[PDB]
Amino acid sequence: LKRDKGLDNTLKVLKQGYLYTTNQRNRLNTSVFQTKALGGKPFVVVTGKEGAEMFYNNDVVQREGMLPKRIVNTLFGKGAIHTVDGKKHVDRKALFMSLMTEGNLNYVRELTRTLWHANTQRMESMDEVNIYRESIVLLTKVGTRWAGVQAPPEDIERIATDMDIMIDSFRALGGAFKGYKASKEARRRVEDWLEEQIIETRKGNIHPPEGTALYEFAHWEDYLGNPMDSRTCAIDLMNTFRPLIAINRFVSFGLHAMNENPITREKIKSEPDYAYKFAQEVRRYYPFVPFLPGKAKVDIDFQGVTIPAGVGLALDVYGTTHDESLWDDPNEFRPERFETWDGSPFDLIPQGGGDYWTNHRCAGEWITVIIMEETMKYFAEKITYDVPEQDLEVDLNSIPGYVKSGFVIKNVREVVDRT
Ligand code: HEM
Repeated sequence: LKRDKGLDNTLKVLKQGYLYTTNQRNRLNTSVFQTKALGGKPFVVVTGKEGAEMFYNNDVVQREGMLPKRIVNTLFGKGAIHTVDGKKHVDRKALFMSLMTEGNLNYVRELTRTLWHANTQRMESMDEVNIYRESIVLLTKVGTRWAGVQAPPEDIERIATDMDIMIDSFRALGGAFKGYKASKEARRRVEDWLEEQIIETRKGNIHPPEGTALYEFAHWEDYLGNPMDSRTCAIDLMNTFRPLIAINRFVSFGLHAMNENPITREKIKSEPDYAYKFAQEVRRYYPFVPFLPGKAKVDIDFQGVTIPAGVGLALDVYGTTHDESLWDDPNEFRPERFETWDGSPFDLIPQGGGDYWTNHRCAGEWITVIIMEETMKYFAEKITYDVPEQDLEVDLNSIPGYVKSGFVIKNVREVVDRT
C-alpha cells in the first residue's frame, strides 16, 4: 500500500486541488494510495467503478463521524442526514426521496422555466449580468418555493448571499479559514428562519401545501414514532434546497461550456434529446465535489492490497468522473458521450454513487439535471447576448471549482420572431 508520505498533506491537497489525487496515482504509479490529512488521519484514496462500488458497500464502509466538524458546522448542519448511518439514515433518507415524485419534479421544471422567461426584461436592462450571481438569486426563488417556504422578494438577495457562503465553505477541507465565522453566522440566520417556519407550521399558524418539503418535514415522524426536534428539522429542510441553489455553480459552468463550444448551442436548439446530454456532461466534466470521506469497518482486500480496519477512505469523485478508462477523452467536453452511457450507478458519480435509498447518494440528482436542462435551453434559444473579455479561467488547482469572473454577459436581448 503506497503512500504520499508526510505527517499531514492537507496543504498539499489544497495546493493541487482537484488534481491532487490524479497526480499521486501518476507519480506512485498505482490505482490506490494512502495519504494523511485533516490532522494526521490516514486516508486511502480509491477510484473508478470498483472504488465506487466498494465505497458504497455498507457492510464494510462507515460514513458516520467522517466529515470534518467545521464542514458539518457550515455546509450541512449538525445532526443533518449526511451525518447519520444505518436504520436512522434509511428512515430519514426515505423522507427526502418521497419529495421526488413525478409531479414535484415537473413543478421544479415549470418554476425554473417560468422564472427565467420572466427575468428577461431585467437582464436586458443591466449593463452586465454576472451569471453566477443572477442564477443564485433566481434559484433561491425556485428553491424556496419548491420547498413550500415563503420568502418575500425583499429577502431573497440576503438569503441567496447566505447560501452562497455556506455552499463555498468546503474550500479549506475542514481547516480554519478567515470566512469560517461568517459561514457559521450565515448558517445560524438561515437555520433560525427555517426553524420558525417549522414551529409555526406545527402550531397550525401557517399552511404550506401538502407534498412540500416544509409540510412533509414538519409533520414527519421517524421509525420510533418521534418527530425531528425543531432545529434538526430546520437543518434537514435546508438540505432540501440549499443544494438546489448551489446549482448556480453548474449554470455558470454550463454557459462557459456553451461559449467555448458554440456547436453545443445549435444542438441544444435543434435536437430535443440534447439538453439532457449537455446537462450530464456539465456535471461530469466540471469540478465541484473533489472526494468523499468514509472509514473501513473491517479489513478490506481491494485492488491487490489490504485496507486495514479503522483507516480512512476517500472516494475520488473528480478522479472517477475524469477516469480515462471510463470516459473516452475525459478532458474533452462532449455531450454525445451520453447517447451510449449505460446508466451505471458507479461511473457518473459527481453527486455520489451507489443507491439513492440505502446509500448517502445525492437525493437531488434528478432536480439537478432537470434544472440544468431548462436553464441551458433558455440561454441557448430564448436570448442572445455578448461575452466580453474577462477572466474565464477554471483553475483545477483550486477548490471549489469556479469560473474566475463568474461568467459575465452583456447586451442581453430576447429572441422573438415578430413577423
Ligand atoms: C450543486 C449541485 C449538487 C451537488 C454537486 C451535490 C452533490 C452531493 C454529494 C456529493 C452528496 C454526497 C454523496 C455521498 O455522501 O455519498 C450529496 C448528498 C445529498 N444531496 Fe446533493 N448535490 C447537489 C444538489 C442537490 C440538490 C438539488 C438536492 C435537493 C434538492 C440535494 C440533496 C442532497 C441531499 C439531501 C444529500 C444527503 C443524502 C444522504 O445523506 O443520504 N443535492 N449531494
